[PDB]
Amino acid sequence: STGSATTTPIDSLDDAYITPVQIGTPAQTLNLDFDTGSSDLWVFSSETTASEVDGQTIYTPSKSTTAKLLSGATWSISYGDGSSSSGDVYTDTVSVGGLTVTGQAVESAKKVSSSFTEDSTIDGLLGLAFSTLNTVSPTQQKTFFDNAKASLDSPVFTADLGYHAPGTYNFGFIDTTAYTGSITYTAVSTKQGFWEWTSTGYAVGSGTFKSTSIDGIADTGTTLLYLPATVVSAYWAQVSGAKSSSSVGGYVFPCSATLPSFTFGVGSARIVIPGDYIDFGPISTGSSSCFGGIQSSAGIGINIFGDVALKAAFVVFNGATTPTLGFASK
Repeated sequence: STGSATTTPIDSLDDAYITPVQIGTPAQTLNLDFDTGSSDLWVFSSETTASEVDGQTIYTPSKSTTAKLLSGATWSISYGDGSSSSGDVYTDTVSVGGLTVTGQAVESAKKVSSSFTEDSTIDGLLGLAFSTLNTVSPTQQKTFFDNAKASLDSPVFTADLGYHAPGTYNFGFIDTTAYTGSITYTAVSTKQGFWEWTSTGYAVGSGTFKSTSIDGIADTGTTLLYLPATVVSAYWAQVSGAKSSSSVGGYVFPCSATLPSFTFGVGSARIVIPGDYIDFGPISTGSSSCFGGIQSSAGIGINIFGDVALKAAFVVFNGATTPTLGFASK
């Protein structure tokens, strides 16, 4: 089997992407944030504290003839940005782009943190990291991909995120029309539960390539590109007037600037992030200070190849017995 679904930016900055997901019988369609950096599929629901729902579409298990309470199971998750959610668990039928999993754990939120409430466009998350990170207790549950894998034509999914435009998540096949040149594959460590890999280096603008190993995670649920302070300083040094602002919480730059591109290495291959992808707009409405899309990972504890990086590529998440990651230009 295969599936194919369009993923759409939630706003004009590409802060996140939502993908429609059918849950239950009859189908309830919710728009979920596909997140290769976590491993829980959770949704706003009829069980979510009423004051914490503000415009989201909710899953109502009592209206699904295939929903079953997973007795005794609870979940609770905290994300890198400080947000969190928790609740109980149902199993139900879940379909993405025509690909159906029966008996998928659907984690129903009883509580969500303010950032989730305040974002009316995201109805929940669909985790695509390794199932070892799943938070369901006392019996850990499998991701949608893990459950689908054996049925797929090939045990892969692909992320093709758009810049200020829709893109695609495919399951079970590689669309050879969706990228240019060849896909370069690189090793993955699953030791931390992430799609963790090592970039071979970087360049800033038309500058020379610096060969250096950068361990990090391919994370569709993180907006920006977080890299070591040395790398980030070298990038922003090429933008007149750019500076790191402790009050804003990262590098900012004059909105009048033209940003240089940033290249990262995948083996001997190179992925080029155009400068415009690194512009996240005014820090506050009407400001002429703009927020940068490349930020320091110092104090995160890990480098993160988030959407800024991934949207410059066609990315293969290869879930074979030994997983690997592939990147192509597009």
